[PDB]
Amino acid sequence: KIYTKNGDKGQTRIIGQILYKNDPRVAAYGEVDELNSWVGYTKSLINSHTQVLSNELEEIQQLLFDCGHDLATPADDERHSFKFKQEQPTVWLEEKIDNYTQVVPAKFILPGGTQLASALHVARTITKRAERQIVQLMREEQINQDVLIFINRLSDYFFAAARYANYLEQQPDMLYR
Amino acid sequence: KIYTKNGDKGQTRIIGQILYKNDPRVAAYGEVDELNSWVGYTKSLINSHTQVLSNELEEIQQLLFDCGHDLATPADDERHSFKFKQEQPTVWLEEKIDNYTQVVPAKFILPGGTQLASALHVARTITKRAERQIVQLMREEQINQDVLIFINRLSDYFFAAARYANYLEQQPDMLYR
Amino acid sequence: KIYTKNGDKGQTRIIGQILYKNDPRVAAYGEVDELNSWVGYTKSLINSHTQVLSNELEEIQQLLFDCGHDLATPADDERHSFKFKQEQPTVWLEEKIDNYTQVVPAKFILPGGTQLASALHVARTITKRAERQIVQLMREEQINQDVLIFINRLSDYFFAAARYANYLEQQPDMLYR
Ligand SMILES: Nc1ncnc2c1ncn2[C@@H]1O[C@H](COP(=O)(O)OP(=O)(O)OP(=O)(O)O)[C@@H](O)[C@H]1O
Ligand SMILES: Nc1ncnc2c1ncn2[C@@H]1O[C@H](COP(=O)(O)OP(=O)(O)OP(=O)(O)O)[C@@H](O)[C@H]1O
Ligand SMILES: Nc1ncnc2c1ncn2[C@@H]1O[C@H](COP(=O)(O)OP(=O)(O)OP(=O)(O)O)[C@@H](O)[C@H]1O
Ligand SMILES: [Mg+2]
Ligand SMILES: [Mg+2]
Ligand SMILES: [Mg+2]
Ligand SMILES: [Mg+2]
Ligand SMILES: [Mg+2]
Ligand SMILES: [Mg+2]
Repeated sequence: KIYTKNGDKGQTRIIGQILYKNDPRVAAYGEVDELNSWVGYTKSLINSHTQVLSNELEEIQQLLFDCGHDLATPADDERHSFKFKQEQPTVWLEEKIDNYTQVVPAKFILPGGTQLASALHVARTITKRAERQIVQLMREEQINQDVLIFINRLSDYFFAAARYANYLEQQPDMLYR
Repeated sequence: KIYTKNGDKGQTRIIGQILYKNDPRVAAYGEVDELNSWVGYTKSLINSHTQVLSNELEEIQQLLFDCGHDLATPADDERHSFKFKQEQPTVWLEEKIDNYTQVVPAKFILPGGTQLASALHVARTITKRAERQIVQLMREEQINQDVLIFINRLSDYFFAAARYANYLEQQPDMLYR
Repeated sequence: KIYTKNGDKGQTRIIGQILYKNDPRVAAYGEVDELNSWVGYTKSLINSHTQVLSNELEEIQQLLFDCGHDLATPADDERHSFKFKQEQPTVWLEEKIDNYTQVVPAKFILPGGTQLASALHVARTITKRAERQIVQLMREEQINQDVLIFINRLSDYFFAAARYANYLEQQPDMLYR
């Protein structure tokens, strides 16, 4: 049974230590879970016009699992150790950003356009929400700061990705009048 | 007029007592509202392949209204009384979990796949978000603990439901590499 | 480069002043961003049956940019000044509410129905979430109270809009049994 009932009183285990479910840690690992499921949702909207975006989103979902793992791990835990390193993943998001920025037409942009592009804009803001929550934790506990670097860059990726999605289906970006 | 303007100063009534809208109670009843509307959204994605899931999601929406009612009710309120009982509803979610678990192929799963399945994964994480917020309240006030038992089981249902949705449209679950 | 890396340590600038990203202000401007991207998502679901709703949603996105601007502006800032006025925008939402209320069939309604209507119900609850967060800020800092009046009315609009969306595609509202 996937349901243990150990949580019915509002408490839960992390990597290693029973916390309340409103604990800033659980919230951080939790928002990254919501973001990941949203990314999965965004990916399912992919069609024949926007099919190139499929792999990288699948990749980001794997990266996000690692992020949630480390976030669920206390920094002083003797038995359990940070597994996420920001360098390769973040550099990789930076190339896609530069690539998508040069492709698209160079006022402030409002989030919307194609269904996929709008969903990419949604992921941009859910990324930020998870990030605020990761900073709330960082402020009370030691975290893998690598997670924070990557997440920060990730919302930028999403913006870049959104504009590109609009581009792939001949759709102008929504601009603030 | 559905707009009274009584709220324009950031205050609102609950069952019974004027609270601030950022009050942990309002937040709890509020996240359950967001979850319910998300469930409604998920249900609207149902097609001919996934049509069996329609009734139970509609049912969950009724269950969630009862949950939000009790959450909006102070435990010491003389005039107003808890209406949600977890036993029948939660047992019913447990049978669907066991049924969906035995049907599907038995690594950690990443949220995604069909549009409906991904949307079910989204509801799984929104359920948890509302749950964290229900624990935040539980920690300062007396709540219907029955609500918390059900909500906890509900995110488990959603996981089970998501895998099944992927199954109904011949789609393998996304797995952590 | 759209990525400055100035934020990788969890801090960010507002209008004018470096804050933490979990700062109640950033959260307020942030939830309004998420709501706006959600509105954009809702708009992308528009088809031939529901095409009249397109302009007003685009309009709301512009209104929401102004709201986030003012929310990101300290009230005592000498160089920077509130740009959102609730009167015209809010009156305009009130006419659409009265118009949509008279059109639709006059029990409590559960959020769901057509895909667009359900997505409008989602925006109704995301509006409220951003509103709770705007009250959390209002409680510690001076805000443009005009923003709060409009946002409050905006969730009411969304309810009205949702019922209308269901109406435009011959779909009965989901009712609490
Ligand atoms: N409401 C929540 N929000 C975010 N993360 C959670 C929440 N509840 C649990 N988790 C985390 O995700 C993991 C898997 O979730 P699970 O539902 O199994 O937790 P639980 O409530 O403790 O267990 P159970 O549902 O069996 O009682 C948990 O170990 C915990 O770290
Ligand atoms: N921002 C919010 N988030 C979550 N729940 C809310 C919020 N505002 C109100 N509610 C709850 O939902 C009920 C219905 O919402 P409603 O918008 O009518 O509240 P209000 O703001 O007090 O009224 P009005 O919009 O007429 O000024 C309220 O009685 C309150 O309990
Ligand atoms: N996590 C967040 N949630 C909500 N709002 C944010 C967040 N991070 C930044 N903002 C706001 O939106 C603006 C644009 O976002 P941006 O990502 O450029 O911020 P940053 O993290 O400071 O910069 P960078 O990503 O270049 O390091 C910022 O100036 C800030 O006011
Ligand atoms: Mg479980
Ligand atoms: Mg940033
Ligand atoms: Mg109202
Ligand atoms: Mg649980
Ligand atoms: Mg940036
Ligand atoms: Mg209101």
